[PDB]
Amino acid sequence: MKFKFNPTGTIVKKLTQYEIAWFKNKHGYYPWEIPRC
Repeated sequence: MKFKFNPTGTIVKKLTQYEIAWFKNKHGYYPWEIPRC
């Protein structure tokens, strides 16, 4: 699912708030402003 009006829009956004952490430990970013090696 990938809608903006649907109700899942909020949930998917919240559930991700915790998933992003996993990636945050790999780099510590979120947006496209991620560095490189």
